[PDB]
Amino acid sequence: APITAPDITSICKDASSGIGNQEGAIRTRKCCPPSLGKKIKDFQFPNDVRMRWPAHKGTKKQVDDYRRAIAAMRALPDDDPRSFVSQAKIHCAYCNGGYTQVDSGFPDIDIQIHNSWLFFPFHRWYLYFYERILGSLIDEPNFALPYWKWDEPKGMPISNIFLGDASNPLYDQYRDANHIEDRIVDLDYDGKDKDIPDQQQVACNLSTVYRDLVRNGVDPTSFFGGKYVAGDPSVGSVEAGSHTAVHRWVGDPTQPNNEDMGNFYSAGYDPVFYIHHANVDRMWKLWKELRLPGHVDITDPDWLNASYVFYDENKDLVRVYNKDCVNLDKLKYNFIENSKEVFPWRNSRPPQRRKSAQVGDVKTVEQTKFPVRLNQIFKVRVKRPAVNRTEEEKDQANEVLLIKKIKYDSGKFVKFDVFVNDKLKDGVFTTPCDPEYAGGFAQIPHNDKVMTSTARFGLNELLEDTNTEGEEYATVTLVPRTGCEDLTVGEIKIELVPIPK
Ligand SMILES: [Cu+2]
Ligand SMILES: [Cu+2]
Repeated sequence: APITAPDITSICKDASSGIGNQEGAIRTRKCCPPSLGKKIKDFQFPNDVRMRWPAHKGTKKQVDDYRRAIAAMRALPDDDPRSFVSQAKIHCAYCNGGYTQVDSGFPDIDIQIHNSWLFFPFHRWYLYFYERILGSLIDEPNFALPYWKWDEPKGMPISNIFLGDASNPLYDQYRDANHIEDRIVDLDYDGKDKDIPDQQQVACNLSTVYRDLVRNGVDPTSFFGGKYVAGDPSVGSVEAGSHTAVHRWVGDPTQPNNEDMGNFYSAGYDPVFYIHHANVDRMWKLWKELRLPGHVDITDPDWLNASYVFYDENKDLVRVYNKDCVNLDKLKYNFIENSKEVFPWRNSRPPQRRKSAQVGDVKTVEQTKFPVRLNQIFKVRVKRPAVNRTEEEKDQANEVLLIKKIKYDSGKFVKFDVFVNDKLKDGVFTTPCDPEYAGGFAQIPHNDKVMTSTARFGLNELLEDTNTEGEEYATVTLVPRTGCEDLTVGEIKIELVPIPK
């Protein structure tokens, strides 16, 4: 029973999900696509590779092509599926409950590609057509999108090509003014700017990438997201991590729903949105090229046969499947990489905690009455499935912390941090990217006419970094950051997950 997008031209409705303040909304909620009376045809692969370039190291030609392309797209009539507005509505229609699972036999259930394993493949198809449309608008058959390389220090700030004023096609007034001044991106943003040096921000941005691709991105479930079929799946490490941070970091916090980037329904109206996801799409490639155990593609038929519908460069309706976007070579595009051998985030594992900087009585899961609400710092000891595991055992299965049944009002942005075994003496110098930090759970608004979620955290490296591989219990600390005044956690447990081959 795979998720199947219906006739987006026939069955569609106004966006009513993920919008806290529907009144005084800067962008439209009528995200339905144009009706050209088109028949949905099956997808077919292209022929001869599009090289996507770093937005911060683009040449005059590369930048001019992109600017001229967006300008051409902005020039098209709104009724055109290939227009700037129509393309932005695509994200709104799929992320803010524009369609339903009517094709699966459930017209009362909305389709939501986010917070599931449909996250990566959908946005890949989204960019694929969005990329080919722009290329056709400027008569560039080998046109390629840039990508925001925020995993590299010099590429972390927003590229100046997007800055300027309305004369620039890549400009968007609806961005955070405090963040467009050549300032470094915060890949662990929680709604409030941190008072740290630029050196520290870059160092911890690299750590965030390492945390999302290695520490937490241990298996297909933890990386892509939870299983989602027709009829509260886990959110991926990338999706609920660096990805969400950038959206809230760029979005203008003065606007009602943090438009444009700060919300799904309006994100498409900012040109940087597609360039951000261009690098999120690249995380998928890097995640595999690491060639670490567990870093494999999805093989579940329920995922492979899942499909969406898009307008292509020829205004034709095309149905694409997830099974046909695992190989970039077949889609005929890739990313221009640096000559340097390794990636600066490749070894950005948090430093080992000194025992001399560490020092007790905390309730366990049995002694605690669930569900608990995260209106303050919450601590609890969780029984581990094993202790003193050998290098062979830790290389065969991941010890994963599971925070399940996360209930909360998804009318606004929510985030809380997760610390494990934080027994630091009270005179120690702390940093954002400390070893105790397991990561966080962040969610862009996606409410429906209180949402429930689940998080996953790897402990293989963390327990070693905190000198607690021999301890029977692990002290888990949940720290609310924003929108947790009503958040509720239903279950907490640690389990050994075998690494798939
Ligand atoms: Cu999206
Ligand atoms: Cu996004």
